[PDB]
Amino acid sequence: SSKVSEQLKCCSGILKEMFAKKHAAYAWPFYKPVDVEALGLHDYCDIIKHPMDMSTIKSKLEAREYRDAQEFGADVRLMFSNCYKYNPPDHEVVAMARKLQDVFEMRFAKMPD
Ligand SMILES: CC(=O)N1CCN(Cc2cccc(C)c2)c2ccccc21
Repeated sequence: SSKVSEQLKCCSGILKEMFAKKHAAYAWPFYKPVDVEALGLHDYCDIIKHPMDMSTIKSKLEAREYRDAQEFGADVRLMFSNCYKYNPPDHEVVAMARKLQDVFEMRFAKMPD
């Protein structure tokens, strides 16, 4: 029963939506950590210093590792920025990231006061 605890509940709701069937078409690459053993991803860890994904953010929320919504937000944006940094700007996964980020940014912006 506080301002910060209510906003963190909203964050959990936002992430739940991101995991929903509704967005699955473009959200799926962000579900689990980038598999750096996959062909073509041998250099991922050379380029991406701080990997992030939605399962990791979910575990961090559930282990209460986010002091506030801004910290949760930073991890969501890290995930997207990693995608934009690593992949070629014309790769389909970049388009998918933008589609999911549009969902996130709209919900995050309209979090209650
Ligand atoms: C999020 C991210 O940077 N990557 C790396 C590129 N990809 C590879 C890839 C290949 C075809 C279609 C798509 C949408 C994606 C990928 C795949 C599964 C999980 C993560 C990623």
